[PDB]
Amino acid sequence: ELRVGNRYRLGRKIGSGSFGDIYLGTDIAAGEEVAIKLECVKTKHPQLHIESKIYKMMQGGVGIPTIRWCGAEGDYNVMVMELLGPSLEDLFNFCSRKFSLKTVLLLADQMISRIEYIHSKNFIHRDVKPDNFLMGLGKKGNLVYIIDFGLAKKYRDARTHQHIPYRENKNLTGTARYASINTHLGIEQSRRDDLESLGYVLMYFNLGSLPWQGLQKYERISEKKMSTPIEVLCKGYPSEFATYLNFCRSLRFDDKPDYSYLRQLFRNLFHRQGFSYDYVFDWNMLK
Ligand SMILES: Nc1nc(N)c2nc(-c3cccc(Cl)c3)c(N)nc2n1
Ligand SMILES: [Zn+2]
Repeated sequence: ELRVGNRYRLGRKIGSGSFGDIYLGTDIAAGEEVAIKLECVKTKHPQLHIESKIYKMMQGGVGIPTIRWCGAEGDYNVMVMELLGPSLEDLFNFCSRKFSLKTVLLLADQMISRIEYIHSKNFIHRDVKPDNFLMGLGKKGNLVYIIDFGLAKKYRDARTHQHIPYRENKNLTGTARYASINTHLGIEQSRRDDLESLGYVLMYFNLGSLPWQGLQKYERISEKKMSTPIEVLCKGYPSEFATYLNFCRSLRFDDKPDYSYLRQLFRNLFHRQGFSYDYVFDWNMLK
């Protein structure tokens, strides 16, 4: 019965982050559950405080989790955040690893907006993937949150807006399955690459699986990914998915994406399909 100082008592492991795991906590003062991350103070390169600072900078944005506390306690740096609902990977598995197009579109609208918002705060996420999007609880059950800023990087100076310099020979950060082509080529990640990754996430949700799943391991995914044309990958699915991916791959390193354009592609498709904008996801139809 490990206790994070007075305030919180730790519970089971619930998650796996880019640096360190996530535990269920109880706030003793509140009669309330929370999510807790721990870092040994002796860690060679501490990042827990650094990551909390990002969350705090972002606070108030739609779909950004709130940090309850960040501090040192005994031999650990601790981050406590508000508890959220399941990740989209978790939900994918409950929905037979296939989402309806309606669900995909409702998600793609929110997810594009979260990536826009982070970019508005001068950061890129760099690990866009299903596991890093979580649904809210209660009244926020309809809301998609983005999480985990452990691989996040500032892409421009906050005052001047000077963009980070172009570089090559970078080792890959984030999941290779959803990595952009340029990431596989060693190019420094920029705003383009968050969006491209999301496009593979979206097709992943459409397909159940990507062609580069389940095949030096890197060189293999990179090959298959570069060897599959977007036309091929998206075949049988509305052209918008391929238009999305093409647009992202066209963007130059420091280019600002047109987020509206990409949201509009999907809004218009949504309209042509006659779906209700009621935020009824596939998992809400489960019973
Ligand atoms: N159900 C739930 N709630 C959360 N709030 C949560 N949070 C994270 C996360 C990621 C990075 C940093 C921190 Cl503190 C938490 C995670 N991996 N899983 C989570 N699962
Ligand atoms: Zn701190």
